[PDB]
Formats: sequence, C-alpha cells, structure tokens
Amino acid sequence: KVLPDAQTVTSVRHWTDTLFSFRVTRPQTLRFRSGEFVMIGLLDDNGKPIMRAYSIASPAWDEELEFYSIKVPDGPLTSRLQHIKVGEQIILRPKPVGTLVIDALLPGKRLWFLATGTGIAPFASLMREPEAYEKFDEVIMMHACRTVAELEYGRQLVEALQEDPLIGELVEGKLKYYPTTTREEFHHMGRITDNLASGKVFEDLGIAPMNPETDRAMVCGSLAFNVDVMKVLESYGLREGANSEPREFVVEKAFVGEGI
Ligand SMILES: Cc1cc2nc3c(=O)[nH]c(=O)nc-3n(C[C@H](O)[C@H](O)[C@H](O)COP(=O)(O)OP(=O)(O)OC[C@H]3O[C@@H](n4cnc5c(N)ncnc54)[C@H](O)[C@@H]3O)c2cc1C
Ligand SMILES: NC(=O)c1ccc[n+]([C@@H]2O[C@H](COP(=O)([O-])OP(=O)(O)OC[C@H]3O[C@@H](n4cnc5c(N)ncnc54)[C@H](OP(=O)(O)O)[C@@H]3O)[C@@H](O)[C@H]2O)c1
Ligand SMILES: CCCCCCCS[C@@H]1O[C@H](CO)[C@@H](O)[C@H](O)[C@H]1O
Repeated sequence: KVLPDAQTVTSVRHWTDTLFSFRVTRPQTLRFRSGEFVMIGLLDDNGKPIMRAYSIASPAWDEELEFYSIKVPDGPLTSRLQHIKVGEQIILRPKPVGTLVIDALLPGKRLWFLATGTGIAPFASLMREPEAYEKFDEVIMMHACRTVAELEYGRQLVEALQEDPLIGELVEGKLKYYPTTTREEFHHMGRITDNLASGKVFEDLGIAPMNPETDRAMVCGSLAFNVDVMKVLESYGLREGANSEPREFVVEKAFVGEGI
C-alpha cells in the first residue's frame, strides 16, 4: 500500500526545541512561484491524514523542497512531524496557492519582507528567488523574533547567501537583512511595526522612509502582526491587494491562532 502524494524526507535540521527545518523530494508534478504554500501532513493513530498549510521555504528553481516548521507539543501535526527522519515520508498536496507572490506586486525599487517567527519561511524562498532581484532593485528582510536562537535558521540562510563565492556579492548591495529580537539582547532590537513607525529601520539602513512611491512589501506574521503592520504601512500610504492585480502590498497569516 502506497501513500497518495507522498514525498520522501532527504534531511532534517533542528534549530531549537520548537523550530526545525527539513527538505523533501519534489513531486514531479509541482510547478510553483516562490512564496506560495501547500498542504503537508502525517497519519494519526487510526490512519487519518492530518493536513496543514506550509510555506515552501526553498525557491521555485530548487529541485528539492524545504520546509521551516514550528514544533507545538499537543500539536496534532507538528507533535508528530517533529520526529520525521530521513527516509520517512510525508503527504504533500502539490496545489500551490498564496498571496505572497511577486506578481501580486508590480512596482520596482523596493520589496520589503516583514515577518516574525516561522513567518520567515516564505521569504527564505523569495530571498532566493531571482525574480525578486530583477523586478526589484533592493530587498529588505525584516525578521523579528523573541530570542536570538529563533533568528538562526534565517541568519545562517542569509550568511550563506552573502558568503557564497559567486551568488554572494551578487546579492551584494541588493539584499539587506534586518534581524531583531524583542526579548533577548541583540545589537538591533525592537518590533517591526515600531521600528518602521519610529523610523529606526530607516536611519539604521541609511535609507528613505518607506513611501508608497513604487515601494512594496509582503507581510507574514500572526493576525495581530498583520493588521498592526498593514496599518503602519498605509500610515505611509501602501494598499493591500493580492494574486494577479496591481497593488502596494500583500499579507498572509504565518499561522492561525494566537501563537506559542
Ligand atoms: C497560510 C499559512 C501558512 C503557514 N505556514 C507555516 C509554515 O511555514 N511553518 C509552520 O510551522 N507553520 C505554518 N503555518 C501554521 C500551520 O499551518 C500549522 O498550524 C502548524 O503546522 C502547527 O500545526 P499543529 O497541528 O501541530 O498545531 P495547530 O493545531 O495547528 O495549532 C496549535 C497552536 O499552535 C500555534 N501555532 C501553530 N503554528 C504556529 C507557528 N508556525 N508559529 C507560532 N505558533 C504556531 C497556534 O497558537 C495554534 O493555535 C501556516 C499557516 C497558514 C494559515
Ligand atoms: N507576562 C507573561 O506571564 C506572559 C507574556 C507573554 C506570553 N505569555 C505566555 O506566552 C503566550 C504567547 O506569547 P509569546 O511568547 O508568543 O509572545 P508574542 O507576542 O506572541 O511574540 C511573538 C513575536 O511577535 C511580536 N509581536 C506581537 N504582537 C505584535 C504586533 N502587534 N506588532 C509587531 N510585532 C508583534 C512580539 O514582539 P514583543 O516581544 O515586543 O511582544 C514577538 O517578537 C501567551 O499565551 C502566554 O500564555 C506570558
Ligand atoms: C537568470 C538568472 C540566474 C541566476 C542564478 C540563480 C541560482 S541557480 C543555482 O545555484 C546554485 C549555486 O550554489 C547551484 O548549486 C544550483 O545547481 C543552481 O541551480
């Protein structure tokens, strides 16, 4: 007996006791755009498919798929998914959707990535999307978590990109990674909303206050984070709007609920 739409696991890398990433074989049928998400899952006691929405953390051009996942004890899926091993499989619906796609935007000089927690996942994909560096001139990556260890997955991803011999210094003065913690001490602190309103992120990167003038950003955090951020965006003059139609910015829930 086989598992419908089952992909094999090629690697697992634990980052903290609540965060882990892993890569799987790509369904020979999958065709997507960096930033979209799909459904993945495992089987429970009776053999029931527990499905959950997951951003594809790897760029569209990758032959393998990568996922960055939260680990919730009691979580039906993650309490299970966190134990996945190389060779083991998972279910993966090859139906890619999501509003976090570059097409949903259109302008040019800036493409901001504003995320918190695992909401970095889609940007781990987009930050490695060639289109982001062609249809746009500068990519800002704002990631805010509670502690430094939660920044690790995205910080090592960013370090590798820049330190890479060729692709590095190619994302030279294109990508600007602005990580922040809100609990642990870290050279750059403060929440994304606050640092945008107060303008710190501007006099920090030595740039021009995010104006609705052909700018652009994608938001991915909790619901409270999305509304807060959206408000702050318009506070400058940006307007929502998704998949296939000119707009100022897009958002997506990094998860449903209040978060752990
Ligand atoms: C558009 C979309 C994209 C998503 N992409 C990802 C992804 O990239 N990686 C990922 O781990 N999850 C992602 N999520 C959340 C995911 O779908 C599941 O909720 C997650 O896999 C946990 O499932 P669970 O069954 O173990 O616990 P759940 O029963 O689903 O939730 C239990 C509680 O844990 C909290 N929680 C769940 N997920 C998170 C999280 N990611 N960060 C902080 N708290 C959380 C919430 O409080 C939730 O109510 C996404 C959700 C949506 C709606
Ligand atoms: N004092 C307490 O006893 C206490 C406090 C918090 C949580 N808890 C337990 O922790 C649980 C969940 O809390 P948590 O640890 O996940 O904290 P959290 O508020 O969910 O933190 C997640 C991240 O998102 C940021 N954030 C939250 N709202 C935001 C907004 N509207 N705009 C921009 N950024 C925003 C946070 O910044 P900030 O860090 O600045 O908030 C933090 O970096 C609660 O259910 C509770 O049971 C207890
Ligand atoms: C048309 C724009 C092309 C710009 C290049 C996009 C990344 S391409 C990517 O690069 C990796 C480098 O480590 C290789 O390992 C991998 O096989 C290759 O597909």
